[PDB]
Amino acid sequence: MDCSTNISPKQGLDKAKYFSGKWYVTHFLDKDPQVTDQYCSSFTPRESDGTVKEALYHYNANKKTSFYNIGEGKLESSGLQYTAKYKTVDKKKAVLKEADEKNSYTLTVLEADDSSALVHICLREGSKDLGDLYTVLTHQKDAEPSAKVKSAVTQAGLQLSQFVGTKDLGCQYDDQFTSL
Ligand code: HEM
Repeated sequence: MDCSTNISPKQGLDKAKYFSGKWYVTHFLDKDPQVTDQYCSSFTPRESDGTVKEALYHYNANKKTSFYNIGEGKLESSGLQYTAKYKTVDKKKAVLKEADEKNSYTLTVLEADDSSALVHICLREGSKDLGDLYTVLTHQKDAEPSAKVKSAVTQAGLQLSQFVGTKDLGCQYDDQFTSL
C-alpha cells in the first residue's frame, strides 16, 4: 500500500505557526491495516532560511520501547512541505547511526494555527512506503485540537472518528529531549 500521490500542502500557511515549539501527536490515522503497534510521538521542528531540522521521538505503546531521530531537509518552494533524511540518535542527541540515504520522509502541512496542526507523513525505507500517516498535533499533551484543525481533517477526506487518540494509550514521553 503506497502513500497517496494526491497530497498537497495548504497555501498561505504561516510557517511560523508550524515551526514553533514542540508538537505532540494527539490523534493519528494510518491507512495500512496490517499494522498492530500503536505509537505516541512528539517532535520539535525548526526552520532557518529554507532548511528544516527537527528532533523526533517515538514511543511504541505495545512494545514499551522508544526511539529518537533527527531529521533534516529543505522546504519546497511551493508550500509548507519537506522531504527529510534522518539519523538515529540517543536521548542525549548523540548520533547512533548516520542517515541512510535510501530512506526519507515527506511531511506535508495541511493546517496550522497557534494551538494545533494537521500533517501528512509519507515514510519511505528504500523501495518500500509505510503508507499514509495523518497526525493531528497540539502543543499541549492531551489537549483538543482547534476547530480549524478539526475542519482540515474533514476537508482532507477523513473522519476524525477513525483516528487513534493517543491520550489513552499510556504514553511515556521524553519532554527533556523535545524542549528547545
Ligand atoms: C503517532 C504518530 C506516529 C506513528 C503511529 C508512527 C508510526 C511509525 C512506525 C510504525 C514506524 C516504524 C517503521 C519501521 O518499522 O521501519 C515509524 C518510524 C518512523 N517515523 Fe513515525 N509515526 C508517528 C509519527 C511520526 C512523525 C510525526 C514523524 C516525523 C515528523 C515520523 C517519522 C518517522 C521516522 C523518521 C521513522 C524511522 C525511524 C528510524 O528508522 O529510526 N513519525 N513511525
